[PDB]
Amino acid sequence: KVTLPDLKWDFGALEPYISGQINELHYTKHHQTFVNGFNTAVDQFQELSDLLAKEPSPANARKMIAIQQNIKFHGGGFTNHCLFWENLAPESQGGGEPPTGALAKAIDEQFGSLDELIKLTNTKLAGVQGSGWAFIVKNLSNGGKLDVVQTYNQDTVTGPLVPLVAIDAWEHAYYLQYQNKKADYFKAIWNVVNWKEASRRFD
Amino acid sequence: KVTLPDLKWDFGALEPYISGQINELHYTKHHQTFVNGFNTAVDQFQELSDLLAKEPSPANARKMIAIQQNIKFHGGGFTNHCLFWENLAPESQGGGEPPTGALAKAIDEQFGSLDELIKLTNTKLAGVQGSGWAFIVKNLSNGGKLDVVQTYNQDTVTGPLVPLVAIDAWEHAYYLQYQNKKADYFKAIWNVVNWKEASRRFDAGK
Amino acid sequence: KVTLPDLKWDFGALEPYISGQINELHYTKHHQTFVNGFNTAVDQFQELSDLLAKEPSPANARKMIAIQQNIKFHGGGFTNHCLFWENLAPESQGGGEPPTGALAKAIDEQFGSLDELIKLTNTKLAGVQGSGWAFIVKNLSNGGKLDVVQTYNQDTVTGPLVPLVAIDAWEHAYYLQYQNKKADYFKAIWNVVNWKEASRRFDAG
Amino acid sequence: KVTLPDLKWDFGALEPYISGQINELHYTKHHQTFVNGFNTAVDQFQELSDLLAKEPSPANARKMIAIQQNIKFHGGGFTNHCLFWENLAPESQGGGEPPTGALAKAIDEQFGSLDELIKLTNTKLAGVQGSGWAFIVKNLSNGGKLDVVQTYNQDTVTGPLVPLVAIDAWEHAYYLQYQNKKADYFKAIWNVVNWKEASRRFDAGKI
Ligand SMILES: [Mn+2]
Ligand SMILES: [Mn+2]
Ligand SMILES: [Mn+2]
Ligand SMILES: [Mn+2]
Repeated sequence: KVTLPDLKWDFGALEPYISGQINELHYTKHHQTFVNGFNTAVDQFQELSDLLAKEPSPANARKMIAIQQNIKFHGGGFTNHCLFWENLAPESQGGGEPPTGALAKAIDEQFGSLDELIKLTNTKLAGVQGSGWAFIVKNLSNGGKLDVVQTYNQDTVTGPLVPLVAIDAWEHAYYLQYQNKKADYFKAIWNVVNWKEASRRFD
Repeated sequence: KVTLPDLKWDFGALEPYISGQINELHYTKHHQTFVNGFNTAVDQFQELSDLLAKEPSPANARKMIAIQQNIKFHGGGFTNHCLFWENLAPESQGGGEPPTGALAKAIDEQFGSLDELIKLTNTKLAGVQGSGWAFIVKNLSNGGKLDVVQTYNQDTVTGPLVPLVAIDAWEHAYYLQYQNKKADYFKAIWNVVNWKEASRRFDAGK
Repeated sequence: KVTLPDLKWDFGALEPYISGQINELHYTKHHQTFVNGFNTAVDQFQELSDLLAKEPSPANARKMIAIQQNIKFHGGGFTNHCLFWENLAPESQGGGEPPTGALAKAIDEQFGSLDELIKLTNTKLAGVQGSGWAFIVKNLSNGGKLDVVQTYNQDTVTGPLVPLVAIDAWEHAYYLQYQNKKADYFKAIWNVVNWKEASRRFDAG
Repeated sequence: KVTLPDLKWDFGALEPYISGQINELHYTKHHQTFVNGFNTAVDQFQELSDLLAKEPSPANARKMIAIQQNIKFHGGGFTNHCLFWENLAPESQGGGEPPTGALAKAIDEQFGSLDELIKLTNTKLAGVQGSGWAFIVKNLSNGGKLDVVQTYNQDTVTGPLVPLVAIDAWEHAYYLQYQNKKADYFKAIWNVVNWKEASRRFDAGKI
């Protein structure tokens, strides 16, 4: 049974970049809905699993196939929002302060500067043509190299792709404050990105 | 724990339309690989389910998201092939004979002939731009109306769409015999399609 | 060069079901963005097509492939929003009024009633796990039968699937008013659905 | 108008790793079908582009949307197979020989050896659940780093992802010889992979 994570900060602590009103809806409604949905999907799985254990028919297997989609969507929503709240911080807690050490060295070697990496990430975020996410990741299969990937809907990065920074590009992440001006939101969010958490995930 | 279904015919019973060589590989290698993969994926999800119970973190949830792709692909392969073997028959068991009853009535009402429906399905099969399936389905949500749908890979039709005829368009279903001439296989398979089974599925709504 | 269509009503004409603030953004910002994007994508096709004619290399073919996504997305945005505005109307213009004729008869035959069809469509809209659309369509390949289909992003219905009603399930279509309660928006929109335009599409299809 | 490229080797030159029967069908039937399809899709799109120029309706835009799927699939099939033939060579033409220069340096930096890069690529290939490809790529957006990506069907790597080695995982690429034993084919193909072409692509930063 999963639960909404505690937040490290108050709803309004990321203003003016992300409003408190968005945070409260995003956290208490959207995220909570993925929590509930994920729990329901795993219960339904459990039941189907027992059922198939005693009656391993094609019909029952098809029934499981049906639930897989909800496990993926709600699991993805749950995990992605947990990641998101953890890589956000108010400036008083280090939000927007550039990373140090190994991550900073890697960013410098690959992208030239933090500014370049961020510019690339915002171009990726703008390029999500639908609902989705952008992730700065460490690829453990190619020598631990940084990349920026896009996912759609609540798809997430798994296995050898370690998420370092997750940025939400669903319209509900910004619409009440920015409406259609999503570029302004993509630009503004970096002032409250927690690069300390990014460095921790990198380690 | 699922297993390969019993076949209603021997591997060579669909000759010359589908070779015995193909049927033997298709059943004993491909379908068996789906059976194994589905069993493994389901077991792994049980394991991760307990792990998530003990420690309901985003990391463990992430792992479950990883396993669902395998449950979907292998589950889909298992179930789709089961449907497939059940809607094929040799001519001695009614393969290639036209459907009966309400299904035939539906086909006449919607397509005007069985030939129109088969032509539509073959066009759908040719249109699968990859590995996939075509299904003739009964749509339970729109008053039980017949339609033809494509899926890719091992995706299947679920919910309100009841598969009546599954046709496999993965290359392994025909390559040894027809090679690149997939149109010839799509054309030839209708001689061994079991419309008796299709009628049954139509009438049952499952 | 495609352009925004003229709306048959002012932005605030669908209240209280759809805010005028929403319609104004949805039309002037979002849809316009699809118009501009589609024009850009078609011109880029022209350019790459000449490029490919002069040098039909794998590299240039690879560029062609690259533009296809924008063609699909912006083309879809343009088309879908045109359909959308055309099947909405204020109640004063017959919004929410039930369909007549052949469409009405087919609906009764297939779904039992207009209410059952609307419920099915709302279930499909709720089922869009992401941004997307639902369409009520006439299927020309199976004898002209009605169906409800979902699409994601700006994917649309083509070929034998004639769109009769399109409903937008992207958050920008409802968020400023309904926020997370998308089900309330899905339920409310039918009060301004133009079923006469649906009937005309059905007969012409 | 695209055309079937010239091969740099005879159909039976990659035996016993890939049969002559396979290469002949793969080239003269499958790839040719992509050539024909891509030319036809491009023609049809030009036609609809003209019609749209005179009649900019949502209906015509819907027809355009329908065509672009064919442009994607056939364009992909065409490009992916051109890549494929160019990164294959018989052993006497240097197939199976390790890459040199900048590519070799990058490979040893990120993977330690060609060994592990090939192992990674084989796991990716086995992981294609349907028809598709694996590509060893140079990512131009992250400082030029190597990676291995999967695509399904005739999807291809575009933009910052530059294909260095393309391996075909469609069943027609191996079934006549290996049937269901796809891992045997993925293992065997490396004996006739042309790393000199891969190095040329890495150095050039494009195909
Ligand atoms: Mn969100
Ligand atoms: Mn099969
Ligand atoms: Mn919209
Ligand atoms: Mn191929």
